[PDB]
Amino acid sequence: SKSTAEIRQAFLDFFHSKGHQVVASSSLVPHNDPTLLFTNAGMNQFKDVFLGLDKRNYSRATTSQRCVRAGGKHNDLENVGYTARHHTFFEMLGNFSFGDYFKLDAILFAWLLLTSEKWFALPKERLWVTVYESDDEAYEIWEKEVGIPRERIIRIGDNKGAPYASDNFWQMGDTGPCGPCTEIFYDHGDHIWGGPPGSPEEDGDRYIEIWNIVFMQFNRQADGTMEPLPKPSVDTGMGLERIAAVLQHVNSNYDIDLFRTLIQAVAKVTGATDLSNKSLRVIADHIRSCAFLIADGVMPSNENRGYVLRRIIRRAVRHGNMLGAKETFFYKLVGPLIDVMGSAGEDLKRQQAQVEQVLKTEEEQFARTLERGLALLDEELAKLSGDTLDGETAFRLYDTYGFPVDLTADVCRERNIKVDEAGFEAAMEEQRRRAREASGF
Ligand SMILES: Nc1ncnc2c1ncn2[C@@H]1O[C@H](COS(=O)(=O)NC(=O)[C@@H](N)CO)[C@@H](O)[C@H]1O
Repeated sequence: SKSTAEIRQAFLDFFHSKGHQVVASSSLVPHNDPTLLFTNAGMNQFKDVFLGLDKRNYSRATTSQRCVRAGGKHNDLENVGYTARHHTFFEMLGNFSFGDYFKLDAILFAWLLLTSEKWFALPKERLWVTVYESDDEAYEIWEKEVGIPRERIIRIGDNKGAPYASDNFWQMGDTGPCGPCTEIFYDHGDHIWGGPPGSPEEDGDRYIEIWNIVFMQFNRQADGTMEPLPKPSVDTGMGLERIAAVLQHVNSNYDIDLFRTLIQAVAKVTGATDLSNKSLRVIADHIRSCAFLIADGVMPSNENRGYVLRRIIRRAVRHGNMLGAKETFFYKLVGPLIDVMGSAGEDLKRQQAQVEQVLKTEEEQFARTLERGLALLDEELAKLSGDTLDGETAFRLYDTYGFPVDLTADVCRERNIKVDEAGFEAAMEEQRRRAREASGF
């Protein structure tokens, strides 16, 4: 089968052959978008084009965009290691129409690449589609233009409990370009638990969302109102790792060539032998987001972007501890990562030594309190009555040992114990008040 690198290139070659300008992935860190934490979609760098504020010399484009979804509007951090399909760092394969073509041709391009004998040649019978309930045009296109049997065309409304809150209405953020969308799912088969989209078991890893095609129509305002974009446009995105799994005849993202190699490297540096332990997958995921974020300029800190990076590094180190890592290990995975990323790792390779030192320093710094804090947590859990760790203890781990609350929650979750988040926040607020009282005016 095709390697991840070959699939990435084949996607771009397809759209290039269809007249799309190949554009380089943007950084994970925007210089000119105050509303955006980290790049979470291929469309981010074209935001102003969709808004009609910027015009390029091309009206259609294609990219393989590095994305991190670990905060802000789209955050999958807590899914990592619990599903076969979610990462913090991933590549989104995208095509874009800036007032060029619209619904029918967007859908045809996608179907052609996926199912043509000349291209990916996926079995059509295993593909399902969803449309926004009110999108009668998208429904008709799939039904009559493409020819998907009606039983595999699913209408989804505002299933997230609010107007425009839907798996089939995509929003860049609380503000920004958005619109109704249609998604393509691949059925991995009955050896995996799960039901089709719209079903009670839709959240399973059996029917995987491969490609989202967004019909950009509005700019969302902070108050929740929708202002029409000047020109209806197209924003699509397919997870490289998810389509690689399909094409490589495996079920999990972590079974593709890229992750198999990377997970072997994690086992090597941690001393783990069981290649099925979920901590190996978590660390493999985390090195991707951490290394690339540092390459794109993020430095560990206790505020904003730096704190998200710090949180992910420390969670990765903690997982290494659970695996029994005896020495500093996380920075050792930068080399192996560069080796599996191909051309998509160019920016990381360029700054290898720098990224390695940042990761090494951060792990060494955390090791000053990691084992001691875990010892305290074990002590508190051993005598804990109930299913919830008190907020005072969570705050003590934070304040004394530098444990972000989500790191503590992650450890506790592995033992079916919850964390009293309201209690943690109450403790933080109490300390804030003490700081105000002491500092004065
Ligand atoms: N956390 C994640 N891990 C791995 N793959 C993901 C993750 N989030 C999204 N994807 C993949 O990226 C595709 C596009 O993401 S999307 O949120 O659904 N859609 C968008 O971002 C829109 N901008 C359309 O491009 C998804 O269909 C899925 O295949």
